[PDB]
Amino acid sequence: PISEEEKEGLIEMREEEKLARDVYLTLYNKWKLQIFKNIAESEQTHMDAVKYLLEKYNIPDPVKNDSIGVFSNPKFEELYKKLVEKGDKSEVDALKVGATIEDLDIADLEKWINKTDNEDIKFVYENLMKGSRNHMRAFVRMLNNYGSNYTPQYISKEEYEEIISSSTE
Amino acid sequence: PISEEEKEGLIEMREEEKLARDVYLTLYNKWKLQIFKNIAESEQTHMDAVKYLLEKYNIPDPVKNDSIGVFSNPKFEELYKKLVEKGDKSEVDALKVGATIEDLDIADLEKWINKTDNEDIKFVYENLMKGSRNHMRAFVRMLNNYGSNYTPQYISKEEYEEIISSSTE
Ligand SMILES: [Mn+2]
Ligand SMILES: [Mn+2]
Ligand SMILES: [Mn+2]
Ligand SMILES: [Mn+2]
Repeated sequence: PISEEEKEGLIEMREEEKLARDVYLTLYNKWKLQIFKNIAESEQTHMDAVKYLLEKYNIPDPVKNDSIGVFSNPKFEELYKKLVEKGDKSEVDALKVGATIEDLDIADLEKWINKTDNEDIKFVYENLMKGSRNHMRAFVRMLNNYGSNYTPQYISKEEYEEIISSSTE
Repeated sequence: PISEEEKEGLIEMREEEKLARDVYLTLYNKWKLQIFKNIAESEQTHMDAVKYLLEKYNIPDPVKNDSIGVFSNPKFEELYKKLVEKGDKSEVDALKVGATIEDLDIADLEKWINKTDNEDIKFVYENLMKGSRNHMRAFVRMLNNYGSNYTPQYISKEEYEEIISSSTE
């Protein structure tokens, strides 16, 4: 059976995937870099994956309004606003924000992964995490094309180096 | 030729139609009342009409990001946020917000209409205004079905009474 702590996790990650989807849709509409469109689609997939677990356990969905920018947990509302403002400044700032979101997601997925023994919850979280590593590699390579790079904020320097020095999974 | 004042008008109204489109899309996603979907479509039409004038005179479009909730003029950013927060409380509050937006739009269209002699600008503004009267009648009738009604905020009491006591145009 699912624990209250495990429920709290799925609730947070349901909106964390939405944060990434929403920022990326917003930055695509701004800068029309295909990367944002492509990855926003992948985030929609991830949102769906978490929703399927929510439904499986009949947990109330925090997403009561699918509209871009709308969140139940204000942690994500504040992150949405701060990150779109940053990302509006330049193509490089928007790509840095992509890398930032993925950085936070990988750190948060690690957090929740380490609090559960449920194999169906782990498979989804591991798959989400593999996705976020792929996204991080894609955003950084793009920052490289602009003559830029990324400094990690949430995961360790060492984890960041392992991600970017390997090819996409 | 177009005046700087006339340009300022089209710039404001381009984002004012977006405000209505965006709040209505957001409230539809919340409450799934068809009225919001239907009228949001009409606002997309109105947005397009203003854009066609912007392009005709090669005025820079204030809409640099079509994403819901994004505005160049912060008057509309603040209105977007305040109105979605209000509209999230209940179906009746959301319908009151529809009526409010239309109220403001009719008042603002009257303002700009009275500052121009350009027939192509007037035709569009008159057509927009006829649209907003239709929308206001639809939102109020819906509030009536909920046992509610609307108090005008921007247009006069007398103008509000003329609108709602006539049938849709
Ligand atoms: Mn994801
Ligand atoms: Mn991602
Ligand atoms: Mn309109
Ligand atoms: Mn309207």
